[PDB]
Amino acid sequence: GQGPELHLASQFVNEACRALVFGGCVEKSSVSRNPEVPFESSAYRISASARGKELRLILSPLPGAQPQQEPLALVFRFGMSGSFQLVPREELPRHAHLRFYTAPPGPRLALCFVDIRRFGRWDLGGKWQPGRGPCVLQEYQQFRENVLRNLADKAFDRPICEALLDQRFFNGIGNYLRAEILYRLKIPPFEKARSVLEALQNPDLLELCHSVPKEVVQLGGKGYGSEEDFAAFRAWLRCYGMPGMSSLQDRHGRTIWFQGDPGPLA
DNA sequence: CGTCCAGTCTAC
DNA sequence: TAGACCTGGACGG
Repeated sequence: GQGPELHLASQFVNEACRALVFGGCVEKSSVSRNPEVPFESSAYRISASARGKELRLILSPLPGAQPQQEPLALVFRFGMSGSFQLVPREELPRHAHLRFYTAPPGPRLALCFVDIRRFGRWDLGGKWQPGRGPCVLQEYQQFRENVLRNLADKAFDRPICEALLDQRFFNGIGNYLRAEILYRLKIPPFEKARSVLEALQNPDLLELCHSVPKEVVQLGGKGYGSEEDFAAFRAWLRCYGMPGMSSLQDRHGRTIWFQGDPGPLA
Protein backbone atom coordinates (compact mmCIF):
# COMPACT_ATOMS: atom_id res chain seq x y z
CA GLY A 1 0.00 0.00 0.00
CA GLN A 2 0.82 3.65 0.08
CA GLY A 3 0.69 6.25 2.78
CA PRO A 4 -2.94 5.95 3.75
CA GLU A 5 -2.91 2.25 3.75
CA LEU A 6 0.00 2.07 6.13
CA HIS A 7 -1.72 4.67 8.28
CA LEU A 8 -5.00 2.66 8.38
CA ALA A 9 -3.03 -0.56 9.17
CA SER A 10 -1.33 1.24 12.11
CA GLN A 11 -4.82 2.43 13.31
CA PHE A 12 -6.11 -1.14 12.95
CA VAL A 13 -3.23 -2.63 15.01
CA ASN A 14 -3.60 -0.06 17.82
CA GLU A 15 -7.44 -0.57 17.97
CA ALA A 16 -7.48 -4.39 17.56
CA CYS A 17 -4.60 -5.03 20.06
CA ARG A 18 -5.62 -2.24 22.57
CA ALA A 19 -7.12 -4.72 25.08
CA LEU A 20 -5.10 -7.79 23.95
CA VAL A 21 -2.01 -9.40 25.60
CA PHE A 22 0.37 -11.54 23.49
CA GLY A 23 2.79 -14.24 24.70
CA GLY A 24 5.18 -16.70 23.04
CA CYS A 25 7.75 -16.18 20.24
CA VAL A 26 7.24 -14.29 16.98
CA GLU A 27 6.76 -17.13 14.41
CA LYS A 28 8.12 -16.41 10.89
CA SER A 29 6.97 -18.67 7.98
CA SER A 30 9.86 -20.87 6.70
CA VAL A 31 8.92 -19.66 3.17
CA SER A 32 9.57 -15.95 4.18
CA ARG A 33 13.19 -14.84 3.45
CA ASN A 34 12.91 -11.91 5.97
CA PRO A 35 14.77 -12.16 9.34
CA GLU A 36 13.75 -14.39 12.30
CA VAL A 37 12.38 -12.09 15.06
CA PRO A 38 14.41 -12.95 18.21
CA PHE A 39 11.68 -11.93 20.75
CA GLU A 40 9.78 -14.06 23.34
CA SER A 41 7.77 -12.91 26.42
CA SER A 42 5.10 -14.44 28.73
CA ALA A 43 3.06 -11.21 28.22
CA TYR A 44 3.57 -8.21 25.85
CA ARG A 45 1.41 -5.53 24.18
CA ILE A 46 1.66 -4.62 20.43
CA SER A 47 1.32 -1.05 19.15
CA ALA A 48 1.92 0.59 15.74
CA SER A 49 2.65 3.99 14.22
CA ALA A 50 3.09 4.95 10.52
CA ARG A 51 5.47 7.26 8.66
CA GLY A 52 4.98 7.51 4.90
CA LYS A 53 5.20 4.02 3.41
CA GLU A 54 6.68 2.52 6.68
CA LEU A 55 4.96 1.04 9.79
CA ARG A 56 6.71 0.56 13.15
CA LEU A 57 5.47 -2.14 15.56
CA ILE A 58 6.57 -1.96 19.21
CA LEU A 59 6.42 -5.21 21.26
CA SER A 60 6.15 -4.03 24.93
CA PRO A 61 6.37 -6.65 27.72
CA LEU A 62 4.12 -6.24 30.82
CA PRO A 63 5.49 -5.54 34.32
CA GLY A 64 7.09 -8.86 35.43
CA ALA A 65 6.86 -10.52 32.06
CA GLN A 66 9.53 -13.16 31.69
CA PRO A 67 12.25 -12.89 30.71
CA GLN A 68 13.11 -9.34 31.71
CA GLN A 69 13.34 -7.48 28.47
CA GLU A 70 13.35 -4.05 26.90
CA PRO A 71 10.58 -3.39 24.31
CA LEU A 72 11.57 -4.41 20.73
CA ALA A 73 10.69 -2.31 17.62
CA LEU A 74 10.22 -3.70 14.04
CA VAL A 75 9.78 -1.59 10.89
CA PHE A 76 7.71 -3.01 8.01
CA ARG A 77 7.40 -1.98 4.39
CA PHE A 78 4.36 -3.63 2.76
CA GLY A 79 5.44 -3.99 -0.85
CA MET A 80 2.34 -4.55 -2.91
CA SER A 81 0.45 -7.05 -0.86
CA GLY A 82 1.39 -6.45 2.74
CA SER A 83 -1.23 -6.12 5.45
CA PHE A 84 -2.15 -6.95 9.05
CA GLN A 85 -5.00 -9.29 10.06
CA LEU A 86 -6.28 -10.44 13.49
CA VAL A 87 -7.62 -14.01 13.07
CA PRO A 88 -8.34 -17.13 15.17
CA ARG A 89 -4.98 -18.94 15.91
CA GLU A 90 -6.18 -22.08 14.03
CA GLU A 91 -7.26 -20.28 10.77
CA LEU A 92 -4.02 -18.46 9.77
CA PRO A 93 -4.39 -17.15 6.19
CA ARG A 94 -2.24 -18.38 3.30
CA HIS A 95 0.88 -16.10 3.25
CA ALA A 96 0.85 -15.12 6.99
CA HIS A 97 4.69 -14.72 7.06
CA LEU A 98 4.97 -13.23 10.60
CA ARG A 99 2.53 -14.10 13.45
CA PHE A 100 2.06 -12.83 17.06
CA TYR A 101 -0.18 -15.01 19.31
CA THR A 102 -2.55 -13.81 22.08
CA ALA A 103 -2.06 -15.25 25.53
CA PRO A 104 -4.90 -16.83 27.50
CA PRO A 105 -7.32 -16.23 28.93
CA GLY A 106 -9.77 -15.66 26.11
CA PRO A 107 -10.05 -16.48 22.43
CA ARG A 108 -6.60 -17.61 21.12
CA LEU A 109 -5.98 -15.11 18.22
CA ALA A 110 -2.97 -14.36 15.95
CA LEU A 111 -1.98 -10.91 14.65
CA CYS A 112 -0.46 -11.74 11.19
CA PHE A 113 1.68 -9.82 8.70
CA VAL A 114 0.06 -11.23 5.49
CA ASP A 115 1.98 -10.63 2.19
CA ILE A 116 0.86 -12.66 -0.89
CA ARG A 117 3.77 -11.60 -3.19
CA ARG A 118 6.45 -11.28 -0.41
CA PHE A 119 7.67 -7.83 -1.63
CA GLY A 120 7.14 -6.57 1.96
CA ARG A 121 10.25 -6.45 4.24
CA TRP A 122 10.87 -6.01 8.00
CA ASP A 123 14.07 -4.93 9.88
CA LEU A 124 14.98 -5.45 13.52
CA GLY A 125 16.02 -1.91 14.20
CA GLY A 126 13.10 0.38 15.05
CA LYS A 127 14.61 3.08 12.76
CA TRP A 128 12.78 4.73 9.83
CA GLN A 129 14.62 4.20 6.52
CA PRO A 130 17.39 6.81 6.34
CA GLY A 131 16.84 8.63 3.02
CA ARG A 132 13.06 8.64 3.38
CA GLY A 133 11.64 12.20 3.47
CA PRO A 134 9.10 13.29 6.11
CA CYS A 135 5.58 11.75 6.02
CA VAL A 136 3.12 13.57 3.71
CA LEU A 137 0.44 12.77 6.23
CA GLN A 138 1.85 13.57 9.62
CA GLU A 139 4.82 15.79 8.84
CA TYR A 140 3.32 18.11 6.14
CA GLN A 141 5.39 21.28 6.99
CA GLN A 142 8.66 19.26 7.23
CA PHE A 143 7.70 17.39 4.01
CA ARG A 144 6.84 20.63 2.18
CA GLU A 145 10.04 22.52 3.16
CA ASN A 146 12.22 19.43 2.38
CA VAL A 147 10.94 19.71 -1.25
CA LEU A 148 11.17 23.51 -1.74
CA ARG A 149 14.64 23.62 -0.02
CA ASN A 150 16.14 20.99 -2.43
CA LEU A 151 14.78 21.80 -5.95
CA ALA A 152 18.44 21.78 -7.21
CA ASP A 153 18.56 17.96 -6.56
CA LYS A 154 18.94 15.75 -9.73
CA ALA A 155 15.60 14.07 -8.65
CA PHE A 156 13.74 17.23 -9.85
CA ASP A 157 15.30 16.95 -13.37
CA ARG A 158 12.86 13.99 -13.85
CA PRO A 159 9.22 14.68 -14.93
CA ILE A 160 6.79 15.50 -12.06
CA CYS A 161 4.94 12.08 -12.12
CA GLU A 162 8.37 10.36 -11.72
CA ALA A 163 9.53 12.79 -8.93
CA LEU A 164 6.30 12.12 -6.90
CA LEU A 165 7.36 8.47 -6.41
CA ASP A 166 10.77 9.55 -4.96
CA GLN A 167 10.39 8.48 -1.29
CA ARG A 168 13.30 10.86 -0.45
CA PHE A 169 10.73 13.62 -0.97
CA PHE A 170 7.18 12.21 -1.26
CA ASN A 171 7.35 9.53 1.47
CA GLY A 172 3.90 7.87 1.24
CA ILE A 173 2.98 8.79 -2.40
CA GLY A 174 2.48 5.81 -4.77
CA ASN A 175 0.87 5.19 -8.17
CA TYR A 176 -2.86 5.91 -7.57
CA LEU A 177 -1.95 9.04 -5.46
CA ARG A 178 0.36 10.66 -8.10
CA ALA A 179 -2.49 10.13 -10.67
CA GLU A 180 -5.24 11.57 -8.36
CA ILE A 181 -3.04 14.51 -7.16
CA LEU A 182 -1.99 15.58 -10.70
CA TYR A 183 -5.60 15.16 -12.02
CA ARG A 184 -6.98 17.58 -9.33
CA LEU A 185 -4.64 20.41 -10.64
CA LYS A 186 -4.61 19.21 -14.32
CA ILE A 187 -0.76 19.26 -14.21
CA PRO A 188 0.61 17.32 -17.22
CA PRO A 189 2.45 14.25 -15.85
CA PHE A 190 5.60 14.71 -18.04
CA GLU A 191 5.97 18.36 -17.04
CA LYS A 192 9.50 18.79 -15.53
CA ALA A 193 9.37 18.39 -11.70
CA ARG A 194 11.59 21.47 -11.00
CA SER A 195 9.33 23.68 -13.25
CA VAL A 196 6.03 22.63 -11.53
CA LEU A 197 7.59 23.30 -8.05
CA GLU A 198 9.40 26.67 -8.79
CA ALA A 199 5.86 28.01 -9.74
CA LEU A 200 5.28 28.09 -5.86
CA GLN A 201 8.35 29.69 -4.11
CA ASN A 202 -5.28 28.03 -4.02
CA PRO A 203 -4.46 24.45 -2.93
CA ASP A 204 -1.12 23.65 -4.70
CA LEU A 205 0.57 20.31 -5.58
CA LEU A 206 2.33 19.99 -2.13
CA GLU A 207 -0.86 20.75 -0.09
CA LEU A 208 -2.57 18.03 -2.24
CA CYS A 209 0.29 15.54 -1.52
CA HIS A 210 -0.99 16.00 2.09
CA SER A 211 -4.78 16.57 1.62
CA VAL A 212 -5.48 13.80 -0.99
CA PRO A 213 -3.97 10.86 0.98
CA LYS A 214 -5.79 12.34 4.00
CA GLU A 215 -9.12 11.97 2.09
CA VAL A 216 -8.41 8.19 1.70
CA VAL A 217 -7.61 7.76 5.46
CA GLN A 218 -10.83 9.66 6.41
CA LEU A 219 -12.72 7.20 4.05
CA GLY A 220 -11.44 4.22 6.06
CA GLY A 221 -11.70 0.65 4.69
CA LYS A 222 -9.04 -1.21 2.62
CA GLY A 223 -9.16 -4.26 5.00
CA TYR A 224 -9.21 -2.06 8.18
CA GLY A 225 -12.93 -0.93 8.12
CA SER A 226 -16.61 -2.16 7.70
CA GLU A 227 -13.51 -6.66 0.19
CA GLU A 228 -16.54 -4.19 0.15
CA ASP A 229 -14.30 -1.90 2.36
CA PHE A 230 -12.98 -1.06 -1.19
CA ALA A 231 -16.43 0.13 -2.50
CA ALA A 232 -15.95 3.78 -1.33
CA PHE A 233 -12.25 3.84 -2.42
CA ARG A 234 -13.11 2.60 -5.97
CA ALA A 235 -15.85 5.35 -6.22
CA TRP A 236 -13.39 8.01 -4.80
CA LEU A 237 -10.91 7.55 -7.71
CA ARG A 238 -11.29 10.32 -10.34
CA CYS A 239 -8.37 9.18 -12.58
CA TYR A 240 -6.44 5.96 -11.70
CA GLY A 241 -7.77 3.30 -14.12
CA MET A 242 -11.01 5.25 -14.83
CA PRO A 243 -12.91 4.94 -18.14
CA GLY A 244 -11.77 7.51 -20.78
CA MET A 245 -8.47 8.36 -19.00
CA SER A 246 -5.10 8.33 -20.87
CA SER A 247 -2.23 6.22 -19.51
CA LEU A 248 1.48 6.00 -20.39
CA GLN A 249 4.55 4.41 -18.79
CA ASP A 250 7.27 6.33 -16.95
CA ARG A 251 11.01 5.58 -17.51
CA HIS A 252 10.69 2.68 -14.91
CA GLY A 253 7.62 1.16 -16.68
CA ARG A 254 5.12 2.29 -13.99
CA THR A 255 1.66 3.28 -15.34
CA ILE A 256 0.63 6.99 -14.94
CA TRP A 257 -3.07 7.94 -15.51
CA PHE A 258 -4.03 11.48 -16.67
CA GLN A 259 -6.52 13.55 -18.76
CA GLY A 260 -5.50 15.50 -21.90
CA ASP A 261 -1.89 16.88 -22.20
CA PRO A 262 0.85 14.27 -21.43
CA GLY A 263 3.40 17.17 -21.16
CA PRO A 264 6.77 17.82 -22.82
CA LEU A 265 8.88 14.74 -21.70
CA ALA A 266 6.83 11.65 -22.63
C1' DC B 1 -6.50 -23.55 -20.36
C1' DG B 2 -3.27 -18.76 -21.44
C1' DT B 3 -1.24 -14.21 -20.92
C1' DC B 4 -0.89 -9.83 -18.69
C1' DC B 5 -1.33 -6.86 -14.81
C1' DA B 6 -0.95 -5.13 -9.94
C1' DG B 7 7.47 -0.84 -4.79
C1' DT B 8 11.26 -1.35 -3.59
C1' DC B 9 16.08 -3.50 -3.47
C1' DT B 10 20.23 -4.67 -5.19
C1' DA B 11 23.47 -6.24 -8.33
C1' DC B 12 25.56 -4.50 -12.78
C1' DT C 1 19.21 2.35 -13.68
C1' DA C 2 16.99 -2.51 -15.27
C1' DG C 3 15.83 -6.57 -13.87
C1' DA C 4 14.47 -9.64 -10.10
C1' DC C 5 11.46 -10.54 -6.82
C1' DC C 6 6.44 -13.18 -6.19
C1' DT C 7 1.19 -14.66 -6.22
C1' DG C 8 -3.35 -14.35 -7.78
C1' DG C 9 -7.21 -11.85 -10.26
C1' DA C 10 -8.91 -10.02 -14.59
C1' DC C 11 -9.60 -10.60 -19.08
C1' DG C 12 -9.40 -13.08 -23.62
C1' DG C 13 -9.47 -17.20 -26.75
